[PDB]
Amino acid sequence: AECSVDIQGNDQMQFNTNAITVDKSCKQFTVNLSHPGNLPKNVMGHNWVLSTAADMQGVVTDGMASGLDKDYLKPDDSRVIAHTKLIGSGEKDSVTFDVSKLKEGEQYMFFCTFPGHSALMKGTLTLK
Ligand SMILES: [Zn+2]
Repeated sequence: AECSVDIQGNDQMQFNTNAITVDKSCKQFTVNLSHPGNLPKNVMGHNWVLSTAADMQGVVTDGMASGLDKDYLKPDDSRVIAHTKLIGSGEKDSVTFDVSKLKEGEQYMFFCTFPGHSALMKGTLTLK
């Protein structure tokens, strides 16, 4: 929609989009995450995490190492540009970040860091 996107994470470990475009005129960009379904956070948790395509693996490995209680994200990880909390079904969370944190010609990825989900739950984010 205008400088924002609503995205869903379901019980089959799927996001309903796999490509996000952010227009350079946006001062800010907002992602609104929801989780349709019935499974709880500890079985099917999903968060929306954004980093460069280069940093994603490091973010995923260290996130797995943080624990459920840490939302499977390394606290104050410098490589995460923006992220929601980890949510279960029926829950909701949003994040607004400044678009100046992204630069032209850099590849970005969004993904879920919940153990085992990033292999299937990821997509690209692009500044146009
Ligand atoms: Zn997930």
